[PDB]
Amino acid sequence: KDYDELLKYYELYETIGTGGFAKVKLACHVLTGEMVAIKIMDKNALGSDLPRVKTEIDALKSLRHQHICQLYHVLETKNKIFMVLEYCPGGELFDYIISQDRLSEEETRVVFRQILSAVAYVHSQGYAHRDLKPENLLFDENHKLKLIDFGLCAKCGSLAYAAPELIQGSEADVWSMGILLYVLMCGFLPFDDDNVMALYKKIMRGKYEVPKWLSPSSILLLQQMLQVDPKKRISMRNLLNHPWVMQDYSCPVEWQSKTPLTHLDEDCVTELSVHHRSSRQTMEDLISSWQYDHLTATYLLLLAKKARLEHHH
Ligand SMILES: CC(=O)c1cnc2ccc(-c3cc(Cl)c(O)c(Cl)c3)nc2c1N[C@H]1CC[C@H](CN(C)C)CC1
Repeated sequence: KDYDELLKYYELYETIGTGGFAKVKLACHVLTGEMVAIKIMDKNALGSDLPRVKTEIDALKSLRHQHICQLYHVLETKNKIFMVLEYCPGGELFDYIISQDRLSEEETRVVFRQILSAVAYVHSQGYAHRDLKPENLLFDENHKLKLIDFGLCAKCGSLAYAAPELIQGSEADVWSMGILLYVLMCGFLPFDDDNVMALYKKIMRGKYEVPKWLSPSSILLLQQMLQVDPKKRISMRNLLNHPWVMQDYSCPVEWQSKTPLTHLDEDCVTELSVHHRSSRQTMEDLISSWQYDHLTATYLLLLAKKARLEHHH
């Protein structure tokens, strides 16, 4: 059905979630045996939103990072688009916050530093996410955060998280992270309403309830981030070494990628070459074209698998 080219490389399991655009399916890469998440999108249903998909894809191909969900493979058929992705079995941050009611300040800070690491890195590559919220943050197996959903990425998004300058890009991501921070620590939104007009007025007004359990430090950070005028809003630079962010850390936030593809792994390349019937030298030329085809998927999946084993050795 144009699924059958995909079934060459993967065997599909159950649907794990949906979004406006896409169905997400658990899958297994047959050759490596690695679990993956596959994002299936119908081009005909996408309709006039198709360019956002091509923005999403080009962005994910340019980002490689510990807190950004890795893309392994992009397949296009007549009707569908498939994105093969890192499987994050922990689910959304949103569900976690709800299971705890709210997070302790100390725990908020662990989460927040990983968000900041990912977000500062996204910016260092010239993007703005524009849809930061805890539905778009996932825990992988190690309980580490991965940022997802780059469809509104720019080189928009939910209203409750949207910056006032945007409802009428670096500064805007700071506003949304400000909203995130409120939710982690409080368990509800600073601006909420059943009426969008009422909600809009609350956002522009910029006044929210400050609960008793918050620290003065965190309160101040909130007001620095939740400045309505982007000019007065705190910059990313200063967020990265902010005193609250560093409380009880000798390490300010390391946003740089710990996972560049500096050079090719011998074990992985060797393994690839045997299956592919080519020498390691030939295979090294092939991999470096980086087409996010099946060769790319298999190399990256093999690398992901090696890294996992090496952590228990
Ligand atoms: C539920 C689960 O356990 C799980 C496990 N592993 C994953 C691995 C990658 C992606 C993924 C999803 C989207 Cl929509 C992306 O754009 C990207 Cl880049 C990755 N999602 C999941 C994943 N996501 C589900 C499916 C629905 C999606 C929901 N809304 C868009 C809010 C997010 C939650």
